[PDB]
Amino acid sequence: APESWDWSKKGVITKVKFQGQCGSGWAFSATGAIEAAHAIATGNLVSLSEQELIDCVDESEGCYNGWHYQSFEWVVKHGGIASEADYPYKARDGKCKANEIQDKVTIDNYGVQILSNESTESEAESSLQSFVLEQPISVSIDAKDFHFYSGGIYDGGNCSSPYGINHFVLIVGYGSEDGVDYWIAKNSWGEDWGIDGYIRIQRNTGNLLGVCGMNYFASYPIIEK
Ligand SMILES: *[C@@H]1O[C@H](CO)[C@@H](O[C@@H]2O[C@H](CO)[C@@H](O)[C@H](O)[C@H]2NC(C)=O)[C@H](O[C@@H]2O[C@@H](C)[C@@H](O)[C@@H](O)[C@@H]2O)[C@H]1NC(C)=O
Repeated sequence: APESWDWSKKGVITKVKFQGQCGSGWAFSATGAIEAAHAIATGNLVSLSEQELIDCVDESEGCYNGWHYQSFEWVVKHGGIASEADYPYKARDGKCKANEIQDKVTIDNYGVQILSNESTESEAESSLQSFVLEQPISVSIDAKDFHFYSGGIYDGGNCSSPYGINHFVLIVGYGSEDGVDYWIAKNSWGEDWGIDGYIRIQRNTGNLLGVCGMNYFASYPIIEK
């Protein structure tokens, strides 16, 4: 395995998007992962629709909150996801128009990993790095400090147990700086936020659940080449 890896430099990651005043991080983390997995498997990178997920994933709650795995499940069940162009983002709840969509990007399946008190940090870090090398993954996280972030490696700051799940980000890679390891995470708050729209999250901090609970629930779309 590489000492560092960044899918955002491999031509499989779309530009950083802006979710606005809508708690749809779950949807952006999901489209971001599908966009990457699709590009990695087919060689074609195309921006996908967060709005379709917001309006159609009945198990989630649109702009209030939702889930990455429920989005992937919905995509498998409905033959694919619409493009950003064909199903524009409205930043608010809307009527599901999936039946009116012609072109769709499909996924073969999806994976999920929910940590239990039986796992160790080493195993958590190992499995996650393993998934990331195959394709970007979505993770739930407590983004309480995100509006304070401007750059550098975020170490968890004000996060503490219990970690709330109020946001999702896309882990596209990892690296290390001066002996400090970190994940490269794509956010959906515009390119002006953080490091060109991304945030470096410290890893191997010692807590099984990771920084702000990011190790807790990973989920990703699966697509064969
Ligand atoms: C943890 O919470 C602290 C209190 O809310 C954060 O500090 C506050 O950050 C604000 C935005 O940067 C700033 O306007 C406040 O003055 C400051 N509060 C105090 C009393 O310092 C803290 O943010 C980090 O630390 C502060 C001091 C600044 O350097 C921020 O830029 C840092 O992000 C939070 N910890 C984090 C976000 O890691």
